[PDB]
Amino acid sequence: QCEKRVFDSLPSTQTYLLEKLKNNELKAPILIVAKNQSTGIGSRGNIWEGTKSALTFSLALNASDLPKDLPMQANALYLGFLFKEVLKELGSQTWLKWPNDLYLGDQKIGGVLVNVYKGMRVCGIGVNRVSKKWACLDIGASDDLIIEGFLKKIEENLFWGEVLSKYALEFHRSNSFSFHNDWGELVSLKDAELLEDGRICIKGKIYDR
Ligand SMILES: Nc1ncnc2c1ncn2[C@@H]1O[C@H](CO[P@@](=O)(OC(=O)CCCC[C@@H]2SC[C@@H]3N[C@@H](O)N[C@@H]32)OP(=O)(O)OP(=O)(O)O)[C@@H](O)[C@H]1O
Repeated sequence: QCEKRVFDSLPSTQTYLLEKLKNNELKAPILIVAKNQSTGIGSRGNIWEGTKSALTFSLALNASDLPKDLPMQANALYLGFLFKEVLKELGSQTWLKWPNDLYLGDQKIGGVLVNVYKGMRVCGIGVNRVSKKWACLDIGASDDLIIEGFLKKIEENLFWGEVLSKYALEFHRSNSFSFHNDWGELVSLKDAELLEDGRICIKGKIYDR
């Protein structure tokens, strides 16, 4: 498998990895783990807060490492769904709320973030393990076990077509919830319908993230 670097603390594994690729100091595939993040990044430049114990890493892939039929807009959905299936095989009840959120019950415990740079895809995943502020993962699997499973699910190289069909079975759970559009405004998923490229339509309007 691919090299892993583990830091006790970084501002952000995503920022670290992106800047190393931009400077041509690393090459995909490579995996970057921070035991603690001090300036984690969510979606839309929101903060992803560090908990007492959290799983936070970023994984750089080459396009060739992903299905040929995977649209760029579906990156977070595809990698997020595989991560969730890794969690489910380890006994977790975690589910994927559209577009890229890891939920337990009806509370967010983690999220997926994909940045694209020169055809390389930088997948950043955070999941709370221990915290008094936020909900946490419902299993005890080591971080190494979760990440190894993740690398293997990616390695199975399933068509995007297959993965979305699995997710389409559970999209409906998202209908009770909402997401933030590009301008930060809450939008209900009640009437949202899934599209074959991972986007949704709500009464004739298409959304992505
Ligand atoms: N610890 C916490 N637990 C629960 N909730 C928390 C929280 N900290 C803040 N919150 C609240 O969660 C909202 C903001 O999260 P978010 O913008 O993005 C994401 O999930 C992407 C996460 C990817 C991080 C990984 S870590 C390893 C890489 N390096 C790093 O730098 N990036 C990646 O999603 P969102 O809330 O806007 O919801 P919708 O998708 O439904 O619109 C907001 O509420 C906030 O208070």
